[PDB]
Amino acid sequence: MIKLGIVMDPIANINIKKDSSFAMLLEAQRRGYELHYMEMGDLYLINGEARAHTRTLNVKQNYEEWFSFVGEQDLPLADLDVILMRKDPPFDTEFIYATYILERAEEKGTLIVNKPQSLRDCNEKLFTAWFSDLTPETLVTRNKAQLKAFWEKHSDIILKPLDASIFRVKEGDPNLGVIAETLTEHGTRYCMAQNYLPAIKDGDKRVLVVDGEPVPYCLARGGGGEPRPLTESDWKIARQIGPTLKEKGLIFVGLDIIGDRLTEINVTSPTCIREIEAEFPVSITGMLMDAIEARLQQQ
Repeated sequence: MIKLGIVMDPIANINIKKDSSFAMLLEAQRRGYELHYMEMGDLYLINGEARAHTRTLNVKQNYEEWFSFVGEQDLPLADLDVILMRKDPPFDTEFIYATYILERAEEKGTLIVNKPQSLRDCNEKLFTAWFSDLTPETLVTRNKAQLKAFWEKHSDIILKPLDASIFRVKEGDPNLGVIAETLTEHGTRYCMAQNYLPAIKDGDKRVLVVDGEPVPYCLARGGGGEPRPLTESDWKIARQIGPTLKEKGLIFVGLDIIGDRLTEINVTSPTCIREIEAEFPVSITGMLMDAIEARLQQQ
């Protein structure tokens, strides 16, 4: 049938209660796919060939034993029909080099759920530089003198590292200096600066997109988790980003919407699946897998 691999962080350590990857696995299993489990380190490249040491995976909703290995083989990634890259950030050289490996398989027919080139191209933070009109005032620099001006120009702003650890730098803030100095490491690393949107008060909204189609229910993070229907402005945004997602082969994405402003695009390991699923008649995992099987046919 379909032989789907997954590349992820130790299954031994996920929490099956909130883990979105695991939600996928349950769904593919239910559909009668054969599952192959890999880790960064199982990925190898021998003379131009992507190969891996996989384990055959059986997952089950069981807190005492959610997974089990039922086989193990070394093979060509090109044997798998689809591989889900579900590695948690940060985006390091290690992730980038892995995308080169996943990409050799792809050239030999495997489908990579998020396309490898696409993962290099779309920084989680910097992709938003291509969606100017939908995001907040954003500055990306190494110069303290620029952060400071930005701050003078906006009074209240968000400071963050490109690779949460967000600094809210308000009027009266005695520390911009040290922050700049800290985040850019004495001006040798780039850092992002952004004006603050008090709208996060109303919650930090996480919206999912499956092959360009926004899931109609989102997750707000404004004190606790609270799913809800997409606002008229959620459609609007997702609606505008969507086409680019589909064509860049970014088949499963998370959007971080703060108010009516797009703050970030999660292309690596977007989550929040189980949260919405509990509360609404929606199978996000089923959409995804629907999207996979169909891509699988076209190509």
